[PDB]
Amino acid sequence: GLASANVDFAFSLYKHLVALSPKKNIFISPVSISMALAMLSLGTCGHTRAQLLQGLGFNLSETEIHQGFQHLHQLFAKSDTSLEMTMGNALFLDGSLELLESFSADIKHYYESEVLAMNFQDWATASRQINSYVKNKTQGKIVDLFDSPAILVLVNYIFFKGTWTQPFDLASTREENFYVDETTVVKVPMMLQSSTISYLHDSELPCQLVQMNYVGNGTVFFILPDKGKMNTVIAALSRDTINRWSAGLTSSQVDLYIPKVTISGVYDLGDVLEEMGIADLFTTQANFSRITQDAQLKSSKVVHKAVLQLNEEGTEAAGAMFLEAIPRKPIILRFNQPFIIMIFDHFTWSSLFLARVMNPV
Ligand SMILES: C[C@]12CCC(=O)C=C1CC[C@@H]1[C@@H]2[C@@H](O)C[C@@]2(C)[C@H]1CC[C@]2(O)C(=O)CO
Repeated sequence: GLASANVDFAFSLYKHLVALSPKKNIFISPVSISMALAMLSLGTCGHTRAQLLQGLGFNLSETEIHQGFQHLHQLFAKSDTSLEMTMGNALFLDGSLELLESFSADIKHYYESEVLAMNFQDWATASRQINSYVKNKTQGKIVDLFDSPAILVLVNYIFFKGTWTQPFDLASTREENFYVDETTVVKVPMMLQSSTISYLHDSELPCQLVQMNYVGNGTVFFILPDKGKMNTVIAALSRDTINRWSAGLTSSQVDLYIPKVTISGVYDLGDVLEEMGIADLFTTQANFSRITQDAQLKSSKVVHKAVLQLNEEGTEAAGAMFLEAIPRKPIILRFNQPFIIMIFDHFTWSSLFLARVMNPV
């Protein structure tokens, strides 16, 4: 099924990226990556198609996959007083190219994708056009997404605004030490609430964790590993671990200290995808025959960018992907050191956002 395959891709992508850049702040939107690459698969055939779908975790009909993302795209459109969420897709195309009927019909039906004309000869204008488009769609959260000129650009964006069901106490906020390294300490606004919170001191892993809900169906896990045990906890991240945590989490009195995190990241997913076995996309042997017949295309660059804001009232997260194609007693829990964030949807089981916070500033 889609829900199982998507979350397994989420953790594997996270793990591989963590290993590739071990000191960087990692904040990603796996569902964004899965939806963008699944939309791409509609334009692939042969060995490239099979390799992409298998890498995404799908047992190779294709219609089941795209109906699944159509389902997600619909449920992820919300605009209320305490909950706001949007998700979308777009295709930027040079005038020299024309999409095949079935491909453009499929991306518009299943992914509600806009197909927008573009002059790749003027890259300054082109990259300005795409950057502003993404900027507006994510409510100004994703700024300056754009690397090298390209005749086709595939885009996906996600914006999320959640409100804590248990908000942090504004008066309780103080500046605390956040210990980045053995030689690095930064000052950060540290939030505090003393509430009945779902808590688990893990006995099978060197970590302690809490679960908090947002107004609606959004939920978040904050995982604090024991000092120097970040990679032992990360390697264990799976469906079986999150299930056991969910079953283990018990209502407890917690003095919960989490910092006011404002982080961003830009990630070239080239090395990550090829580590996961998705390699044909980038080769001069790439099969992109269902996109267009006006040119044989390969992928030149795959980039993801995401931003995270945490405060006393809630969370504001946003993400964007682009693909360029060219011609072929209270328990004190203090998050004052590197920790893990997992934002999920209760309703669909979708991994919305994953984080490894090395430095909240
Ligand atoms: C593994 C699981 C069910 C099987 C599956 O294919 C996908 C997932 C990933 C997300 C998990 C989910 C369930 O376990 C319920 C979880 C933990 C959910 C995230 C939040 C959740 O809904 C709860 O926290 C339950 O209250």
